[PDB]
Amino acid sequence: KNIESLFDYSAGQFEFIDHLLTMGVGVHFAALIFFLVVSQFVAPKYRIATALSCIVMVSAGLILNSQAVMWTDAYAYVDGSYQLQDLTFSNGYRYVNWMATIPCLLLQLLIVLNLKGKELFSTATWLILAAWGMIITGYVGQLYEVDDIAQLMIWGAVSTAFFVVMNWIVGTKIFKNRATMLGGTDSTITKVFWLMMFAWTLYPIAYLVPAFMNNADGVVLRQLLFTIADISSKVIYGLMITYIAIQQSAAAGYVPAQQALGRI
Ligand SMILES: *C/C=C(C)/C=C/C=C(C)/C=C/C1=C(C)CCCC1(C)C
Ligand SMILES: CCCCCCCCCCCCCCCC
Ligand SMILES: CCCCCCCCCCCCCC
Ligand SMILES: CCCCCCCCC
Ligand SMILES: CCCCCCCCC
Ligand SMILES: CCCCCC
Ligand SMILES: CCCCCC
Repeated sequence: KNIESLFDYSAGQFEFIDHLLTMGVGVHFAALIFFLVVSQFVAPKYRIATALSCIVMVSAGLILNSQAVMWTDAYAYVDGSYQLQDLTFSNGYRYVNWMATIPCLLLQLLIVLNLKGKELFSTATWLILAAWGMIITGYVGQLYEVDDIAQLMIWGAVSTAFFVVMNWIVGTKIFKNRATMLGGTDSTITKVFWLMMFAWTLYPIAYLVPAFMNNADGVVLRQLLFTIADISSKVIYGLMITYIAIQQSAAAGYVPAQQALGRI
């Protein structure tokens, strides 16, 4: 079970969560349109980094819309508060989105990093492997967020071990391949790494909400952190990857990338 199913919610708490999720759908699909449009101004060897953002926007947007539908269908406003009608709302569908979107977010980083060939394939394999372990162990720990907080923290500790290893591999490859990047994007890519580390750390914090704020307000706070983390890790992060791909495109002489930057 999950802590969401434990509480009734005031109209203010319930509708705030609903608007957070609905706004998340709108923001992800709004970025989707932008990424599709701007991808033509990216050189062919970087265009797959922009395509990966489109895939992330589609899958993140569809699953956020599924959760807003489940949120509305699970509770009804009875006797002055929103009460659970159906055992249907699960944050586990976020975990399947994460397993879908995390590899795409990692791959588009490696591409603008100018990883190629054997090093690109092998690095992607280990990063996806480390992400798989982080998601599966975290998903099992999330099963005990109501019944046994101790198991939530023990599985979260193992999941964090995968998280630290994944970031070490990413930081290692950035430090090693920064110099190959054009147009000053070698400076930009490590700030993207800092944003990635800040944004991805918001997820384990929301994961631990049942352990330090197990009430209706903690449920609101958790969806708030997820909303901030999604927009940061997918939309803002994707905009920076796209800027890097366009900047390196223009630096290599790709003409339509140069007009796009001339407008700003
Ligand atoms: C768009 C969604 C993204 C980038 C999700 C990222 C998720 C994580 C970095 C998850 C991290 C976790 C741990 C490090 C420990 C506790 C369990 C997890 C799975 C929440
Ligand atoms: C040419 C670069 C392609 C990069 C794609 C790498 C895919 C490697 C797949 C590794 C298998 C990991 C299985 C974990 C998923 C459950
Ligand atoms: C690129 C170098 C980044 C180094 C960051 C080190 C942060 C260490 C984390 C300590 C725990 C913080 C938990 C919020
Ligand atoms: C937990 C953050 C790991 C950062 C790795 C940096 C490695 C650079 C050589
Ligand atoms: C309640 C509005 C949430 C918007 C979060 C945006 C985060 C950007 C860093
Ligand atoms: C840059 C080579 C294409 C990447 C395929 C995932
Ligand atoms: C070069 C791929 C990194 C290996 C991680 C174990």
